[PDB]
Amino acid sequence: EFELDRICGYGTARCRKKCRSQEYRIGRCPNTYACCLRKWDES
Amino acid sequence: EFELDRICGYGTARCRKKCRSQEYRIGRCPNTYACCLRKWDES
Repeated sequence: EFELDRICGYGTARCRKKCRSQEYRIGRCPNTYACCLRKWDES
Repeated sequence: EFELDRICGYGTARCRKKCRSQEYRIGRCPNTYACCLRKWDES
């Protein structure tokens, strides 16, 4: 089983239900989810 | 751009670089990643 997850933010960010503690929200994905961009600090 | 992510743990868990704070590690995915199972508490 896989999941096809969208990479949002013009290929920089990931669509999530909820952003991780070391990510910033930078918008919404069309499916509803948050678009989440890593801080350098996340890794 | 998408990413095809593996659902591990016999369809219960997700492969991640690092498990989220309200997930438990329940193994490794073949690509190297942690297999991460949600607590009821994650959601």
